[PDB]
Amino acid sequence: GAYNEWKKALFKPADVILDPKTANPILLVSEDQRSVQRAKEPQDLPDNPERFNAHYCVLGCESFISGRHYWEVEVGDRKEWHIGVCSKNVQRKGAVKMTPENGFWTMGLTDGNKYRTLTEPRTNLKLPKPPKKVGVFLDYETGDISFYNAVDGSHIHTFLDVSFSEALYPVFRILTLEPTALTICPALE
Repeated sequence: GAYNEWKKALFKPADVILDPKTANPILLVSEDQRSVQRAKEPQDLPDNPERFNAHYCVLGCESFISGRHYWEVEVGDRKEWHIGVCSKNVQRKGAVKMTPENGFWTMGLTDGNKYRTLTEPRTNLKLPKPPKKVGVFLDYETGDISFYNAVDGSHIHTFLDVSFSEALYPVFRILTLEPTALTICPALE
């Protein structure tokens, strides 16, 4: 239907590779760099400038300054996750609040069934069908970051008409210990 036909007509499928150099030491990025899990305890890693040292986040390797791009994320039945995009120059050392003011445009799930945007004030999102796969859509020039249920195509949230002035990375955050990983669909190609 509309979602499938639209994504294919208009957005370039991004091949998102999770970047281990960015990941907080509490995260474990899979071998193929397509999945991330949250570990019990932090790994011993470099404190290189790219690495988030407080927020439990990882970025894709590739950033964008133009165009229409999408990727789909298999969240499955994981009870907590937040995903979206963030500016290249976000504060990576120390924990700043994850909001659009601070360069993050993200939504997600907390506490098993509370869907929300990471904004001030928060928008609580009523999803009586829980998504298992989420499509993330970037239109850099219009400034719209959209989230869809990637199975039934229903719209979840859009951040509308942002004037981006930095490169944008895919971002993924998982706070809790859960058996289901967060998985990037490759769609490639």
